[PDB]
Amino acid sequence: KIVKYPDPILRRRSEEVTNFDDNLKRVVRKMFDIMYESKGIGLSAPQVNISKRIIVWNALYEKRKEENERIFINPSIVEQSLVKLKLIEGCLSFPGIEGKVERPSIVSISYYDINGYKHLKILKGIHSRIFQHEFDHLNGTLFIDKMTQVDKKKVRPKLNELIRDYKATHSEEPLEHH
Ligand SMILES: [Co+2]
Repeated sequence: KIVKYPDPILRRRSEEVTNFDDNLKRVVRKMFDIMYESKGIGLSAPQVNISKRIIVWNALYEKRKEENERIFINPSIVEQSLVKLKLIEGCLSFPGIEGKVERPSIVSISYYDINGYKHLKILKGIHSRIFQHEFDHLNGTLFIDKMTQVDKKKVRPKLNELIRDYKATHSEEPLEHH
């Protein structure tokens, strides 16, 4: 189940994986599932209601494919370029909400694979973009924290819209409208 703003889980600090077993492969499996089915480019584990530090993505989910899939367990950003850029970013937790965000172009990361083994890699361009989006998710950061002042405003209606919907959870009482 794909979660949405402002579930308060999206704001909790995700925990390190410790057991790199089969269970995990399935959790990761189901993670990709939701992703492909929700027309989304990346996805992190809190985004499907799991407070664990997992990130996955696909540059070309237009045509879902093996090993075109990228997986990162317990990531860490160890250096970032000084060169920044703003691109339009979206989020499967904010449907129909889009804005420009400023992030470093390139990132030096460390992470652990599905099996437990550490890895050092340099991500640039799209991969860099998707990485920092999903990584923010693991620390309780949402891209509306980093959004420009202009786009943050230009999108308040929508954001507020989403808070309504969500309040229709403990809404068996009519004091929450539509
Ligand atoms: Co997101």
